Amino acid sequence: SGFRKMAFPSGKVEGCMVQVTCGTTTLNGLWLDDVVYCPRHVICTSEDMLNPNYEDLLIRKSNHNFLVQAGNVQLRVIGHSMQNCVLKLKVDTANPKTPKYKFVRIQPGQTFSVLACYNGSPSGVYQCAMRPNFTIKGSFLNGSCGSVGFNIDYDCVSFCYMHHMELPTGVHAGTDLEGNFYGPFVDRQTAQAAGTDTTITVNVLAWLYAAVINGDRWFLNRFTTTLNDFNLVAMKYNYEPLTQDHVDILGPLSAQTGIAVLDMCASLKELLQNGMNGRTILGSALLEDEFTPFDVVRQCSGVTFQ
Amino acid sequence: SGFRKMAFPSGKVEGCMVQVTCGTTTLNGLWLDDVVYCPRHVICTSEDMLNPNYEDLLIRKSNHNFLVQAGNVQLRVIGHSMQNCVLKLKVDTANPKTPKYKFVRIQPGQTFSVLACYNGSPSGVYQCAMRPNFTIKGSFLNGSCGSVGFNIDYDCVSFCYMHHMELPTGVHAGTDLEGNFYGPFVDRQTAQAAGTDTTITVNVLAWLYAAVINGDRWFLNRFTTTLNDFNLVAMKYNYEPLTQDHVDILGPLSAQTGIAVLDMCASLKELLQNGMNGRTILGSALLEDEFTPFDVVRQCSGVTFQ
Ligand SMILES: *[C@@](O)(c1nc2ccccc2s1)[C@H](C[C@@H]1CCCNC1=O)NC(=O)[C@@H]1Cc2ccccc2CN1C(=O)[C@@H](NC(=O)C(F)(F)F)C(C)(C)C
Ligand SMILES: *[C@@](O)(c1nc2ccccc2s1)[C@H](C[C@@H]1CCCNC1=O)NC(=O)[C@@H]1Cc2ccccc2CN1C(=O)[C@@H](NC(=O)C(F)(F)F)C(C)(C)C
Ligand code: NA
Ligand code: NA
Repeated sequence: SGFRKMAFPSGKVEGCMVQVTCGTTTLNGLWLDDVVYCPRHVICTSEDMLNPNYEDLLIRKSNHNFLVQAGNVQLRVIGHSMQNCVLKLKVDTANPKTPKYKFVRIQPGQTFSVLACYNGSPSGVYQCAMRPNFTIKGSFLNGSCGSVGFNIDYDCVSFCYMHHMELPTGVHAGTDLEGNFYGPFVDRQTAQAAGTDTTITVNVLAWLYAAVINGDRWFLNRFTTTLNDFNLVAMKYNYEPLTQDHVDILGPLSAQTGIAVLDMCASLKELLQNGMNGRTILGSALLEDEFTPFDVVRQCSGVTFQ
Repeated sequence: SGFRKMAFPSGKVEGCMVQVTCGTTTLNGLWLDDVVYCPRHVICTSEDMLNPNYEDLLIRKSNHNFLVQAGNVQLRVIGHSMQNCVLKLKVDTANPKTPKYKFVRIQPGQTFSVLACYNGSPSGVYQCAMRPNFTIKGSFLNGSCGSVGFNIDYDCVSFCYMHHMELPTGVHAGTDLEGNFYGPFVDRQTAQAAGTDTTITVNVLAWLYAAVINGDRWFLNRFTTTLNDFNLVAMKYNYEPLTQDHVDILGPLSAQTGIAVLDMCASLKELLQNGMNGRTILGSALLEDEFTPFDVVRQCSGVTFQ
């Protein structure tokens, strides 16, 4: 029993973190085989953040201008190139701790773990969702750039996020590991703002199923609803539409609890219209939307990773 | 900016997890140097859980009756002994991944990370507090016994918890790594219940400081209070007394924000008496008490570990 915001074990990623220094800027890089990946604005200086000419800044750098340290060992840079908003620094040593890995571009609504790092050293790990507005609600300080997000499946680390920017509402923006930003954001000091966010309905339903699995059932009512009638209510409360694909993805949780998805939707409708009236669900007084159906299954069935 | 329930990087502990099988029971063990630590009820059978005679059960086991596997490699057991509620299995191979480590008995109110494991394989990591009633609000399924809790300081892993039991309210009980239970609990199938819990006041204050650091300030009022008058209110709402030691431990956060502890206490008093009136603090509609002052400092200052 119990339900926690649980992150993936971080050890496979810890062995890949390095620090990259160029001039006065230091941030984190990801060392896989003989390549270090890091945000390209490691080459920027303070006066020139409004609209950096990255190609012009980089042509004045040579391999020796990049100082890469894995723990206390310097890694010699023997080549460099820019791909979208990342630098690829080729180094003279392949990381002996390189896990089996993939680069993935995740979809809004999916979750991942973040290994927050400073000066190439891990600080902590936590779980995040890719929000519908392509931001993440992270915990990042100065120096955290280049920290990565990831999922683990069996033995394979799927890297999905590299940290670049903090936006005005205290939320965060970054790229996939090919250096393409999630969302409309850019690596310049400009006016950029998160679009209006929405609530991830399929995840709220997954979490209500987690609550039932854990014995927290007070919110189940005797009614049902159609998908269309449910979505008219979801729309009013700034929830995203629920699709038939979402209903089918919730099938395993529906089968485990014996509660049809549309019956759970009827219970969620009443929570949206009436509130919780001072009660909690899984210890929260709000509806939680950063657990996917797969997250709930993993945590309520004990999925491990080699 | 941002504030998340952040766990320690788990890699140093991952390398220590093994599975222990005795008869039909399988659980997790902790492999440090040439010793594997695990809960002693790995030697129990289903019919004999009401009141096991552990000494009598163990005298009928030999080294070969314990099957210890580190990944896919069997570790030969060459000695065994019982210490309180744990078994120490001496093995023929010292763990080459043994970190610098300590065993610590933590105090109520302090936090730690849990590496939840099944069949010796890590599943996820999350942060827990030792509750005043000596339970933890974990997320544990069948097979999780022997999973450990820990803190990391610089390079040293301080192990503080090994998982044994689930109590009726869906909360958890376990031991330090010397096998002494936290709280009055025992490893038998009996009537045991968590005592009434209380809220960890110094942690709530730490979290209110985290909120201010992050720009969430609406709850700050213009008043102050004495320590005694504050504690009369805390008592009514089932908060633990705030001590002068607690006030001093909050000193760094008070200095960083410029808000005297007793002034923050005045703001907390008003939140207890009036509620939040529909507002959130750091994204929560409840007051959070599982961040210590040190946790807040770590997360809002970027402490890393080698
Ligand atoms: C990350 O650690 C980096 N810092 C630097 C410093 C100098 C050069 C390159 C880099 S990367 C840091 C992480 C931030 C820091 C604030 C606290 N929380 C975080 O997540 N990124 C950072 O400061 C980026 C880097 C960058 C790159 C190119 C142009 C401008 C900037 C500034 N920047 C921002 O995040 C800024 N936000 C925006 O401009 C906005 F997204 F449009 F809002 C800001 C510094 C937070 C205002
Ligand atoms: C842990 O994984 C173990 N399972 C077994 C099974 C056979 C032998 C030894 C062990 S250790 C398991 C973790 C639990 C399981 C339920 C779901 N969540 C968890 O955290 N521990 C476990 O089942 C313990 C082990 C034990 C040891 C000696 C006597 C009796 C038991 C049963 N037990 C309990 O946790 C039980 N709780 C209590 O008896 C109570 F604490 F008094 F409430 C119960 C099985 C949850 C009812
Ligand atoms: Na219903
Ligand atoms: Na005040």
